[PDB]
Amino acid sequence: SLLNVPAGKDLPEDIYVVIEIPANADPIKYEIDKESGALFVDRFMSTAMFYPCNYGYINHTLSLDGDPVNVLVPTPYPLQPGSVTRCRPVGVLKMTDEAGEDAKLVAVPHSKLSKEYDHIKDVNDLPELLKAQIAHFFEHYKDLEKGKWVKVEGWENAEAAKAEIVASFERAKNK
Amino acid sequence: SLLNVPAGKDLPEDIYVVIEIPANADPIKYEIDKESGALFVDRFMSTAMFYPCNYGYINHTLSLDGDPVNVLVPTPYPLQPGSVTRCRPVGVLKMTDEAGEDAKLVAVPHSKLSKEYDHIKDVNDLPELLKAQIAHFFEHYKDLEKGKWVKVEGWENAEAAKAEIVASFERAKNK
Amino acid sequence: SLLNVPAGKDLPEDIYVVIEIPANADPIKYEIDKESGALFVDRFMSTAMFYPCNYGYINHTLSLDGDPVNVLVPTPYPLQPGSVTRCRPVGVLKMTDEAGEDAKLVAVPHSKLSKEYDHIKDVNDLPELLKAQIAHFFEHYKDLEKGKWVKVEGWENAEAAKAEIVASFERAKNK
Amino acid sequence: SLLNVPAGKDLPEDIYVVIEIPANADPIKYEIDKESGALFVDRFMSTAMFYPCNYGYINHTLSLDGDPVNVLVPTPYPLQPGSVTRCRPVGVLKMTDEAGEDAKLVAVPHSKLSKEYDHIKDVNDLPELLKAQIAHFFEHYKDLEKGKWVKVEGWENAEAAKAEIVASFERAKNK
Amino acid sequence: SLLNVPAGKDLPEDIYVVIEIPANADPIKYEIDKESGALFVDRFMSTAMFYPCNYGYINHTLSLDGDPVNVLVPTPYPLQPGSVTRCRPVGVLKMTDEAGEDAKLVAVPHSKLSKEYDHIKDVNDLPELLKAQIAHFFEHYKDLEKGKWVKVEGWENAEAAKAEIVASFERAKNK
Amino acid sequence: SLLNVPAGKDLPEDIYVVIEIPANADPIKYEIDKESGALFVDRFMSTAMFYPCNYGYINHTLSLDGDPVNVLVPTPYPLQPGSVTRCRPVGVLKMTDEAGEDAKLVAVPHSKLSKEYDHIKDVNDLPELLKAQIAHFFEHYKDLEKGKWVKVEGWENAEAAKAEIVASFERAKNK
Repeated sequence: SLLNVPAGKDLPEDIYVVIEIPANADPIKYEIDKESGALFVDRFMSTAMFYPCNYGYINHTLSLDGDPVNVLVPTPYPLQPGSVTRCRPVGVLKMTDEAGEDAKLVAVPHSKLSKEYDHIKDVNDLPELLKAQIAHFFEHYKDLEKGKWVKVEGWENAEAAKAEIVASFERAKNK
Repeated sequence: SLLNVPAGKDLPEDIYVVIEIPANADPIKYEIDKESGALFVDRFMSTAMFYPCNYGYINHTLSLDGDPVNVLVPTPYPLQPGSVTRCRPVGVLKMTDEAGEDAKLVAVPHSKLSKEYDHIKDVNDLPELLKAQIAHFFEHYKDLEKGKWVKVEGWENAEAAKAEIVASFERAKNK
Repeated sequence: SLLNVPAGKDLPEDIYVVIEIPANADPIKYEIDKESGALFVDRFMSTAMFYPCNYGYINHTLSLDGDPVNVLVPTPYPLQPGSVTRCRPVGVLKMTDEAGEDAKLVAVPHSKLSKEYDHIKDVNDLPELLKAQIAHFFEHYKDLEKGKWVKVEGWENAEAAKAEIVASFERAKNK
Repeated sequence: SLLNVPAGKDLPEDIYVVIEIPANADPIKYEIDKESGALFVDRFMSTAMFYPCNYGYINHTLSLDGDPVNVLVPTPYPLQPGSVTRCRPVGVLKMTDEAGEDAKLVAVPHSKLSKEYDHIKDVNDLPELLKAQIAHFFEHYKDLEKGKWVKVEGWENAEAAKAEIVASFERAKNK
Repeated sequence: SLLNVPAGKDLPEDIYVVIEIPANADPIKYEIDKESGALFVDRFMSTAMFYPCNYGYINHTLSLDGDPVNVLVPTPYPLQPGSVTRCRPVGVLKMTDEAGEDAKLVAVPHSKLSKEYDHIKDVNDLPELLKAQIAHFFEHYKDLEKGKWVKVEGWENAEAAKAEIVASFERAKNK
Repeated sequence: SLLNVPAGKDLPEDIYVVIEIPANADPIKYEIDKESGALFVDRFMSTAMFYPCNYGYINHTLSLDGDPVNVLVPTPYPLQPGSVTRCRPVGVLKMTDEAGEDAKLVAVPHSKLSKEYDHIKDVNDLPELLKAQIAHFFEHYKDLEKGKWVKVEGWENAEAAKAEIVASFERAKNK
């Protein structure tokens, strides 16, 4: 029951990300349906691009855009869809699309799971190649879709990311 | 909760297919257990064949054969097991086995998901190679199983497929 | 709902194993969270090893170590995570770690699913190469993890395995 | 070896394409070394894109960019690197990169290999999606490479492609 | 290159098999070009079947079908195309196709490579499943190919296989 | 062919590595046959381990173990067997096996191929995890092979690696 997974052990620095799409996956956009807790296909992108890292959501959050908060999680190996990963937020990729807000958080595995990300404390600590690859992916994977687009704005720090988690958690908690 | 996924947005022309087996999967027959909503292994086929396309079921349907209605869904890339795909029915592959009825519906992704199947309105619009590959797969994947077989009868149109969806939906709705 | 899957059709000789990790998977240790029925990432191992066979648990069991009873299931092809496989227990791999008991049961697909394991009645019937590969995997996959280790003790017969299933089933049934 | 392979059975209508990169390969750009007849790694691209179809060359040809003529070949399943495919040229994607000419022809498997492309006689017969995908891939796969770029001029017909095969074949012979 | 490889260390008991197609490969039939020593795509099969084991040839041999002797080789993991495996012939699958003779020998890896097949001394020692799978694959992989067919006469012993290796080896030498 | 490839552009700082085994490959140990220039299967390991990175050799070299110098090369994506990668040697893993010398150098892709390793100038610059993973893999992949063993003496610097490239290059020339 994905629907009974906690938002985190100690929000907002210690969170749980439920994986929707694994790293290196084909360009099929999936989305969690909170009514059923089932993953629905959104769209089969026409571009020849693959997901640069894992993509999931924080359960029990309500982003202003209506969906839970989405998170990009880089890992040693691709994660199983539906698995829950303990992470630590490090930044946010600010973007917009024809529909409005589309920011995505970036988080790294918690030290209990792996020791290789212990030194990534903020968005500026992530490899420059990884950040460029992620931003490029989002800017272009919808290129061949008519009436759809994505404008990538920039990166924001961990503090920005944490503000968003606590705000979205409360936005569903008290509502 | 696969069990809370609707049968469709607008039956029978607009349905939801819950994927059980992805396209190109190894010859392991899986089946949904409606008691638990969990996928159980049915049999490991001994033939060297792979699934020609995705295989799923329409939730909230009761085929006369006892199970939900099964659907074959061809896609640009293989779908994740347990994901829900919005489709449009285009035909049916009539078959029987030692146990009785074994017809399988064929449906294509809804236009909202992809624009490449918009021109496939009926079973006769599907590529002739695809239809031959699907029929051949079902006729032969159980070849090396003792006391089991499949006799493929032929293809029926979208109207036949739609009659089956509404009949099976009601057969579980009012029962 | 993995949580509603029966422990077995006829315990302890006829059981159901819910798959957590498929055969040949990368070294990411997953674990079932019985609160949510969701799979959580435990650890990303640093070794260059892969799972020699499928790894799952028997639902409705309570091993003394706190978790459900874990089972290793060898199959013709890798199983889908979350799928339920009907098996017959044939032995147990006795092991310990820094945390205590860590025995893992070994079971083969039930004859209804496949006929290739019908002649494996006990732990001594399994291929000698398979047993060595499994024991070696467990002895070494945690090698590069600080403060963690596994000491593989030896193999025990089907009778030992069956005693453990009935004991663990009752340990959760009457508690 | 791969240097004893003809440019074709009957240039320019009947050609042989030696595969260098399989369809769906990761973004590692390879280049044939004319002297060794060995495949050299040229560059690891930083974008998250995969090769939209098989990429190869016509042996015994020398295009303006100094390498043999390169050909993109669509197939049902990805081809093995180094295998030779009998094809029919159907068009060319005109482009220039930071170094000069960079045209890629497009050829389909010969009818003896598969009837599936028998109808593709010219550039306008190819699927619009595939053409969009190929152009988009070449337009952007080098986006994150400093100093590297690709200007896409557009598609040209079978006749333009056949003229390049003839000119390039003679350019390698009359040398 | 691959043309400087011996037919074997000690024909016909000790042979070398150059791999053309890996175990589990898609249904693309390849054929070695004797003059180039290059692998040519021969046909894309339309059936949904995969190669049951590694498929190769004995260099410096010429069977009746005009190609070198072909050998099927079972292994723990699929082999790389072009690699040379030291084997022991254990049998032959007698067949004829639309063109004439079409026998395939079966060889197991030599004891220096793996002890796992040391007990397989003859055709009757091979697993019944594997033999069933191989025959079924050759009986049906060309089912959807117009004008193409395969008549399977049956299995023959190691002696029959060794006689073909000797005759084919001499047929290429005394030419 | 692969025998017409230079040992390097400027030994020992600028070398070419011909790939034999891709990163993440199954435990099948291959060995280059100097006379054929063909890859021979040497042994199927029984341990459940995968190659931690690409494994190759420097053409026109002859190390003490009788084979050309072997090199481990880390890359963003696994390389194709037989492709040639321009590298920079950065260290050597000193080891001995049951037969004698068994050192493996470590080289990183040249800056023309990727900027990603430009900072790796010496052995101590490589990630500690990767080095741990490589040593652990060589220490244990032959554990289940009777009579086979590997003693790992430790890492050595770029200078030690360059001295071996020079000595091995001359040992093959002055022969």
